[PDB]
Amino acid sequence: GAMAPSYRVKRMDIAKNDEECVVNAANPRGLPGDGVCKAVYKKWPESFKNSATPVGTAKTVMCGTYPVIHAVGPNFSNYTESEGDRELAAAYREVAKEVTRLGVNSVAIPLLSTGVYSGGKDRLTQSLNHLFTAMDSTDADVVIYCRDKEWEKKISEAIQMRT
Ligand SMILES: [Cl-]
Ligand SMILES: [Cl-]
Ligand SMILES: [Cl-]
Repeated sequence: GAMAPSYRVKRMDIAKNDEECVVNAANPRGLPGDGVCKAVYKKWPESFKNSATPVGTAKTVMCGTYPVIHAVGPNFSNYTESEGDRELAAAYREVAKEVTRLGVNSVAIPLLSTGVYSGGKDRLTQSLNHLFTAMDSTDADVVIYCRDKEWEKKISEAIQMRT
C-alpha cells in the first residue's frame, strides 16, 4: 500500500504516467479505438491480446511486467441514463478489485465514459464520484489524468473539497 494514500490530478497523456499500472478507457472488443484507448494501444500494444471484456467489467493484461487494466464504461448513446449510471459504477468497482489483486502502490486512471462514450453530456462529476466510491477503500495512490484545462481545475477542486 501507499504510506499515505492520496488522490492527485494531472493534465497530460496517460501514456506518460509515473504510476505502477494504468487503466485503459477500453472498448468491449479489445480494439485500438480512439482518444485514451489509442494512446494506450500505441504505448502498450502487447496488452491488447485477449483484452475484450463486457461493459461494466475490467480485464488486466500484462505488457512485460506492467499491468494494463482494460475498463469498459458504457456508451451513453446506447444505454439509458439509469442503466448507463449502473454500468459506469460497476466498471470502477471492477477496477478497484484489479488494483487490489495486483498489489500495486499507485494507479493512473482516466474518467470513464466522459469522451466519445458521454452521449454528448458533461459527466465529470458523475464519473469522478463513481471513481471515488470504488477507489476510497483501496490504499493505492490514485493519479487521475485529463486533457482539458477547466476539467483539471474542477477535478482538483473536488479532491481538495474532501480535504
Ligand atoms: Cl502530454
Ligand atoms: Cl469515453
Ligand atoms: Cl478531459
